[PDB]
This record gives sequence, structure tokens and C-alpha cells, in this order.
Amino acid sequence: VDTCSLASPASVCRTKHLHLRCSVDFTRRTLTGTAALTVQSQEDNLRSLVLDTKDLTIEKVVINGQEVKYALGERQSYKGSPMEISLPIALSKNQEIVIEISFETSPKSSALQWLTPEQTSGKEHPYLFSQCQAIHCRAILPCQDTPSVKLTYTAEVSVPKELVALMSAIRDGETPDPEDPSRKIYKFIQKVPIPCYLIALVVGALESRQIGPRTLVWSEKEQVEKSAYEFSETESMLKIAEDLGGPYVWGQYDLLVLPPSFPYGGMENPCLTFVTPTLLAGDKSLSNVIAHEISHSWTGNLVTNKTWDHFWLNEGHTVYLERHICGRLFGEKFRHFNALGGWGELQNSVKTFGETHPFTKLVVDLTDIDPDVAYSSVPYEKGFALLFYLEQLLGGPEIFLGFLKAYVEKFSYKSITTDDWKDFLYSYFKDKVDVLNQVDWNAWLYSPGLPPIKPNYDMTLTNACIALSQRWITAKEDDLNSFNATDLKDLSSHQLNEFLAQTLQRAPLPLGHIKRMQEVYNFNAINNSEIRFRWLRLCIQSKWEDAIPLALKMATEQGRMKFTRPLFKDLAAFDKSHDQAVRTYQEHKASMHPVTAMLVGKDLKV
Ligand SMILES: COc1cc(O)cc(CCc2ccccc2O)c1
Ligand SMILES: [Yb+3]
Repeated sequence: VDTCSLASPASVCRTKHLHLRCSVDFTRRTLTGTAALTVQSQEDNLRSLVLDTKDLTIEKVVINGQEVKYALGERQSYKGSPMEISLPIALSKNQEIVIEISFETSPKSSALQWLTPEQTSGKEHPYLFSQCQAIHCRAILPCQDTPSVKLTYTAEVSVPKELVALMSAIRDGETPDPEDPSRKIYKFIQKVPIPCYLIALVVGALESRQIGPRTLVWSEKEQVEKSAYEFSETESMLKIAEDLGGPYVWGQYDLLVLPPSFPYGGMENPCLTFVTPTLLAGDKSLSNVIAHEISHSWTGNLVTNKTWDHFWLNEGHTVYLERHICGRLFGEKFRHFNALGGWGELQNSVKTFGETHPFTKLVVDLTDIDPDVAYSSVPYEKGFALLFYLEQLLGGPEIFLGFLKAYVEKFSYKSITTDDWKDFLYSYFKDKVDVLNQVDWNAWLYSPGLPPIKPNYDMTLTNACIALSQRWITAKEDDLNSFNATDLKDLSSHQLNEFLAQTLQRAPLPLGHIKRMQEVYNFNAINNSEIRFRWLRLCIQSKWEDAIPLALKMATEQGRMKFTRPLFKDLAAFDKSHDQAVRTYQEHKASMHPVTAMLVGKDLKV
């Protein structure tokens, strides 16, 4: 049973399709419209069902052309309020009805950010966007808000005519509003059954330019040139992901580069991946995020996790594919380098939570836990680590990729659990059941802390990062003169970032070493968001006052949670800046993405 959802479970009824016809109102910061759900019954004699809702105003519910009775339950925190609909005629098993619910969103909807014009690049027009992973789709519309249910949908969206609307679906045409000539209706069809966390909307002044045979890049006009350059290897990545995954079943693959308040690096919305504009490093150095979003097209969007207790199935197989893409493009030694960094970030998450803390288990139990609160790098890296370990044990990359394609093939258009994964892994590796029983499964799946085994890693590109970091850390004042900008000359931006990751793991350092590091490396000049973030974290943790305004400036001007939350956290901890960090949050709380705003307020103990 899906514990994070209050709707009737899939064992009762199943949404097959959603028709949504809505209207984006920027004066009220609301979406208003109707959600017509086509619901099949799974039982005999079905007379009622519950849907998920959150801060939605419900005007009425119409089945068979007539208003039916319904009741809203009391709010249950982050879960929202259940919405029971009294059905007018009892359904037999497999009977299908259409429920059309007239609704309105609240401006406080946790799934949406309402951007004023000054918060955009252009400064003339407003912007709005959505993030429904994990359980915020109920903040947009009543639904069975669980990934245990997949549905197709269609939409018609009325927006200011000067604006443009996109969704996670095939764009199905645009027309002016028959009822209101100042507006446009844009239409969307999604023919592939999807879980509702992938429903996506963005409304703004968008421009497009084509970067491949199935890719257009979407953003504000100021951002299109840079976006088209930065993501020009997407077709190449797709061809690899198809060769490893099997056919791409979604048709198009467009990329939308969002404003900086977007809280994730990416979101794998079918046909329209959302990406952070912090990926625009000028050099395609952060292209692995695109490889993560492309990979989700199979592992995530096709093979879906039945519940959020099994999210690792989403992220771990995806991180496994993403590094496989990156491995093709740039070499097997590069895959291992990324893999090893991954274990590095897993070390930090376990250090941060504590090695016995429940969110460090691969499979979590999310009863009474906001998924926004549990979100970490753990499910990505522990999932990846498990799959890497399994690769090595079971005969290396070629064989484990055979398992991975069969896995997509085997579970496409379904929502699975960990036993469904492990059972199939066992059916596939019939001849290696002895190898598999050797694996310690309770530990990998259900024990907290680090995995019980570490897989073998090639060290070739990593050894240079570890060397320079150790040189800095074992340096005493009288060695600091020997550091020089030629220390970095054979370092890729990636090894550089790994050098800072290595160093940050041992923070703090003497103020003097940091001062010197700036002096000869000019890290401050670097605009790569990964490098800068770690360099800034290193400076604040090492107590450098000069870095307060920079780290502050990064924490607010962008809003990617991977960077924003540790920056406010480090700053809260540093005595000299603690009070500016709290006051800066409170100055910008209103203007922040609601989930980011929530997590930073808790992080800051406001
Ligand atoms: C951005 O997508 C998510 C949003 C959330 O609020 C929560 C999640 C996943 C929650 C989760 C699942 C499994 C293991 C750890 C974990 O944090 C994902
Ligand atoms: Yb010395």
C-alpha cells in the first residue's frame, strides 16, 4: 500500500486518463479548470473513491451530466486533504466512468512557483512552473497521487496570448481563446501511460531553437544561444541511451532551461526535461545531468517505482545508465572516475545523516515522513553502488547491461517494488544463484550507513586529485609558497572539482591555506556552478569572511537545492555570517520556491 497517498489504492480503482482544460491566471496566481478523470473500477459494487488533494478549492463534481456529492477530509500535513466522491451508480469490476472535477489551485500550492516579471530574464512578463515529484501533483489537481498508477492525458491550457505553454507531452497545437481574445489556448497529448508525478507545466515568454533531429531547446530569449551550445550532445547521448535502454518510446525530447529558482538539477518530464540554468558552465562540463534525465526515459518513466519507499529503483538504475553513457563518450576510466566520486558523495551523506540514521537505508519506509524532508543523494549513490557491485560480481559491464535492457523490457509501462527487481535479477541470473546468495541482501537493502562492501575502482584520473588535496592538507605555512597555477595545468574541470571535493571532506583548513589557494588558483573567478559551490563551502567552513557575500550571493541568486541548502547551512554555522544568513532567508522567503523555502526554514530553525 502507498503510505504517502490518501487516495483509494490501485487495487480498488485506476485512473486510465486525465483530460484537463485549465486557465492560468497571473493576477490571482491560480489555475482554474476541470480534471476529467477516466476511472476504471477494480472491485465489484464500487460506490465511492478517494482522491488526493492539497489546498485545492473544489467547486463541484459532475458524473453523467449531474453534480454528485463529495466531501473533503481534514488536512493531514504534507499529505493534504482526502476527497471522497459518492458515486451515483455502483460499478462492477472493470467498469469505466468519467469524473469531471471543477477545481482551483491556491497561490500557496506547493507544486508551483509564481514568478513576477522582475524575477525573470526579460523583466516584462511573468513566469510559472511545476515540480510534481514526489507528491505535489495533488497540489495542482485531484488525483490518485501515487506512482502505483499510470495514465495517459491530454490538456488544453488558456494563457495570456503574449505567453507560451509547454507540458510533458506532444505539443498538439495552439489557438486563440474563443471565449477571450486576449488569450491563447495551447493543447497537449501524452499517449504513453505515465504516473502523475510526471505531469508538468511551464508558462512563460519562451523561445525555441533546434539542436537535433528530435530536440528543441526552450528558454527565455536571453538564454537560448547558451543553452543550444551547452546541450548540443543530447542527440549523441540519446543514441547511446537507446542502444542501451531499447527504443525511445516518447517521440520528441525537448529541453527546457528554467529560471534559477528551479530546485533540481533536472526533472525527467516526458518529452520536456526541465534543467537548471546552473548547467550553463560555458563548456558542457555538467552534461552528465542531461545523461541522467535522458536515462530516466527508460529507468523511471518506463519502469516506475510502485511507491516512494522504492525510489532507489528510479535513481540508482538511472545513475547506472548515465555513467554508462558518460563512459561511452569519454572512456571507461572516466566512468570509474565519476563512479568513485559518487561513492565520495555517498560518504558525505552518511557522515551528514549519521551512519545509523534511517534515511541512509536504500529502501526507506516513508510512513509519516514528508518525502521532501528525506530527499538525499543516498538513493542515487547507494543504488548506483549496489548495481556497480553487482556488475563486478556478475561478470562485468557487458553482462550487467544485458540484465539492464531485459529489465526495462520486462517491466515497461509498470510500477514495481524491490522484490520485483530482485526476483527478476534472480530469474535472469539463473546460472549465478550461488553468486547472488553470497550477496548480503538485508544489509544492502535495509541496513543504514555505508554499504557493507565497496566495489573495485580504477584510480587513474582520481590519483591526481587525491595528490594535490593531500599536498594542501599536509602543508605547513612554510610549504605554501610552493603552490602555483601550474599545479592545475593537467586537470580537467572535473578533476578540479574532485580536488575540491577531496579537500572539503577534510574541512576546515587554516585560513592561510585557503587565502593562499585563492592567491594562486583564482578559484573566485570560476563560474562553473559545481566548482564554485565547493570552493565557497570550503571558504566558509574554513572561516573566511571575504567569502560571506559570495556564498550569500550564490545561495540566493540561484535556487538549486543541491547548492542552496548547504550554503545557508554552512553560513548559519559560521559565527560571523549566521545573522546575515537568517536575515537573508527571511528577506527572500516570499520570493522563493515553496519547497526550497520550506526546507531552508527548517534547516535554519527559523
Ligand atoms: C524530487 O523528487 C522527490 C521529491 C520528494 O519530496 C521525495 C523524493 C524521494 C524520497 C525518497 C525516497 C526513497 C529514498 C529516499 C528518499 O529521500 C523524491
Ligand atoms: Yb616545514
